[PDB]
Amino acid sequence: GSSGSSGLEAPRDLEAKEVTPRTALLTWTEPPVRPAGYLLSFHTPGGQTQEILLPGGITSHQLLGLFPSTSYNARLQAMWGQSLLPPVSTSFTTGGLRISGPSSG
Repeated sequence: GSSGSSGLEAPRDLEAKEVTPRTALLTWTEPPVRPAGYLLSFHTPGGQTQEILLPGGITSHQLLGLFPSTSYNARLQAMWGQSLLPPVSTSFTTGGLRISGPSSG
């Protein structure tokens, strides 16, 4: 039979949280079968791409080296026995370098 799920599952509920012009946190729901590893790749709309080898065993990753008001496209792909389940691509925009009162009292 054609390539299907075969019981295996993929990550879901992947949404951008705590989005800032300095960093961006991405949370996702890990499957019932912890994958061998995680391959997060975030590229810019018009620039280059950067791959990151995750430790394999988390729900959210803290990205660094972002741009102010720059859209990014992250992807969550887990390594499975001679298989690469379909990852999830999500778009998120960062805020703007604008600080009014950093020292809250």
